[PDB]
Amino acid sequence: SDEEILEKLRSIVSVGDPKKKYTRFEKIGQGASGTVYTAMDVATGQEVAIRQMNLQQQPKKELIINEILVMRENKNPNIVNYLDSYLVGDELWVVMEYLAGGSLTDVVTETCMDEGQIAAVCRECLQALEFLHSNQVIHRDIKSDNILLGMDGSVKLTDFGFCAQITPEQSKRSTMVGTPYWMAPEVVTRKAYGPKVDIWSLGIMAIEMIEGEPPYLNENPLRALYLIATNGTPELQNPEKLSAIFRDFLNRCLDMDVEKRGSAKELLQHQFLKIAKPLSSLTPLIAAAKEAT
Repeated sequence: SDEEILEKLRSIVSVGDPKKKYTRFEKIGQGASGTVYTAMDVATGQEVAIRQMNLQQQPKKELIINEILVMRENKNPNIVNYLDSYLVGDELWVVMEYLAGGSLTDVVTETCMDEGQIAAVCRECLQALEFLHSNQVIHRDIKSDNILLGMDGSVKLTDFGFCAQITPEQSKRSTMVGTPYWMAPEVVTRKAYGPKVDIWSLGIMAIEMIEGEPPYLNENPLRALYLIATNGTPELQNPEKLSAIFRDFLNRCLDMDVEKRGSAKELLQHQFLKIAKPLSSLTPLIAAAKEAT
């Protein structure tokens, strides 16, 4: 009930209006997710990203509550920090840290990453995934768009608007919520999938870093899903150009047999990650992609 949902949010949020705690607001995005502003914590100085939503015009408010509760209880260096929330009437404000380096999508579409840089990003993403999976959380919408970058090269996962919490019981999910092109075959074929759907998505993200886009991007989303389910593991355009260890890493992320696919815990030990360059090696690419926009 809209009423109960408001009381629930009321219990979660900090009290009052945010207009005192933040200053130089600047409007960025303005989709259906709400209006997003950059702003400055007046008390810490930290630049933040604030999403403002009008509840009565927000469809699935349970997902928003789930997102806040999950973020609040699963803080991690490789997850964009959830800072606070406020409710003013039917207006809900969610405050996140702001990363000035844009997203991984900007980097893979505007620059050419080398294997050392790719290994670094893959490692940081696997750190977030191992942590989440160890805490029974499946992100379910892993893709470059949801990987934000700091100017120093920090790599953080965001958007828990589609995550799932599992248990011994209800250890598997069925709900098709992720973005088509990055979805694991088992999500579309068969039912009941587990945490490894995020591992498959990470492999597709690695293809993005190599080729600039996930396989089948050119296709209608409806057709990509059928292809993903009927073609299985994607084929690289120029596999010979990659090192044997990177090809092995991709093969482990994109195996069809879920049992055979690597878990986050297993892949964190992969030798491909050991060739990672320092995270600051990403700064030049992030700068180039930001100006190119």
